[PDB]
Amino acid sequence: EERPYAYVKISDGCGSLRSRSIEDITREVEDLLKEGKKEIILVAQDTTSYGIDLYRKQALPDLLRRLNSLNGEFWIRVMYLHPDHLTEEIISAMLELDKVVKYFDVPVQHGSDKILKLMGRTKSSEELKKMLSSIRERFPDAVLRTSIIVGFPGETEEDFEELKQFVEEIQFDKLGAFVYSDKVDPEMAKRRQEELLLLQAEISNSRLDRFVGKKLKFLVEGKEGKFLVGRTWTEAPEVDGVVFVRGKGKIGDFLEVVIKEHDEYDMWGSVI
Repeated sequence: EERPYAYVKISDGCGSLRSRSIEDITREVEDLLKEGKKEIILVAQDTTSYGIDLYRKQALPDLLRRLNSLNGEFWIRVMYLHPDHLTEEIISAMLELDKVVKYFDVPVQHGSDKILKLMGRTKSSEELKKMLSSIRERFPDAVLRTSIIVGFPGETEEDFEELKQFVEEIQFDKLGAFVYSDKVDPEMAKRRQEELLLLQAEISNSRLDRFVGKKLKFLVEGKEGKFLVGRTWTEAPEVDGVVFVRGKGKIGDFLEVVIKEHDEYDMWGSVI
């Protein structure tokens, strides 16, 4: 197709966890770069679990290093990270490798230790926060993307309160809020959902502000009249926002753009 990006399934297990070899995934990506792809998106149920069944260890670091060394200017984006398995080896590799975009897709589900334990999550809110802050400390512009579930059976005003300061302390760039489904009523669950989103809107906008008037790499994906449509490294395809830039360019090309304004998580800028 004419899309400048491609999804690469590094494993399809969880069914039994089955990882493809580093060499097989590498050859697939090489072929993709040969056909002009500029963004490689690594996917799986849990990308941080890659290699466990084949190399007897989390080989995501090794995989990224191999892909990073492939020839050319392109992006490597990882998605579906599981916080309980996001090791320092992975974080460091992602922050170290120049072609890996500092985009961290890690849904934490909640911020209350009580609810987290009830959901089966291992790491505690304090640990999650230390991990996330650690990333931001090494790379201030790091995009942190997560998903939250409000309305979980047993969620009390106290739990939701802990969640709010949790999201306030981390300052995620992107965060989705969903309501539980199959001990808590849906009435207050709605207020909590809109409150979480209401609070996050502030945070998401604040994060986007520090990008205004700044130079970012832009991947062209389409052309609509006098506008170029595409994404800056901070945006995954389809699930995030879009960037509108006025200027000349062809699909699949990397351009330098300066964001002038944003709205509803979408951005508007110009080619520089």
